[PDB]
Amino acid sequence: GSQITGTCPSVCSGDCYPECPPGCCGQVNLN
Repeated sequence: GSQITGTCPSVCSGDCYPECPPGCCGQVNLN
C-alpha cells in the first residue's frame, strides 16, 4: 500500500485555501 504523509494536504502548509480543514493551516482565514 501507499504511505501517508500525515493528514493535512501539503498544500495547506502553503495555500490555506477553503479546502483546508480546521486547524491545519497557520494563517487561519475567515475569522
